[PDB]
Parts: sequence; structure tokens; C-alpha cells
Amino acid sequence: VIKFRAGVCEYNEDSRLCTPIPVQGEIEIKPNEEEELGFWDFEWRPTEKPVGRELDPISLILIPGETMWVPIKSSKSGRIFALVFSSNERYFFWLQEKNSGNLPLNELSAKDKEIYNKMIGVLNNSS
Repeated sequence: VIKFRAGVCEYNEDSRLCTPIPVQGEIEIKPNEEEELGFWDFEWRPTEKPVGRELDPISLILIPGETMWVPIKSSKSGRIFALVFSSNERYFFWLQEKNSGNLPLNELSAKDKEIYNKMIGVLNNSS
């Protein structure tokens, strides 16, 4: 339903590591056609395989209140969407573009204000 461009990024967040390894993909937000629990899976879809990371293609359902939104997790590298999953495997994502969002880090994850609205709005919803 909502397509936006993104790639995968490092699993680790024990020591808050972030290293972009150039990679390509898509995220697509669907409110689940099946509507099993209505919760909004982000299924990522590969164009280049993960590397250097535990991450794997999946369709991962987002639980209201047990998934927190963090705008930035690593000062070392920006453009990182941080999706922290309580006991359901964390996943981190990176804006694949390197010609976009070279804006200084603030609420940056690709874009500042735009992403901040999107993420919160989704967690609250259920339908």
C-alpha cells in the first residue's frame, strides 16, 4: 500500500553499531490483508542479499506499545530507521540512497519531520 525505498542495516544494537554496507531493497507497509490481528507488518523485500548481518527477509508485525520508535541510534552514521522489538527480534533499516538526506543528524532517518509523523501514526492504529 505504502511503498517507500529502503535497505537493510546491521542487526546489532548491543553496542549501538551502525555500518551501512551498500544494499538495495524495498519496505512495503500493508495493514495485513488477512487482518489477523490488524497489526502492521513491514515486509522487506530484497534486491541484494543481506551481508555482514544476522538479518534475513521477513514480514514482521508491529505490536502497539512494545515497539518503540527511536529516531536515531547511532551518531556515527545517520539515515537509520531504528525499530526496537521487545522479545520479537530487533530490526534496523537504512535509507539506501547516498545522494539524499545528507542533512545533519537531528530526527534524521532519511527525513526528519516526515518520518516522525509516519511512524507514530502507524503504531497507534490497528485497523
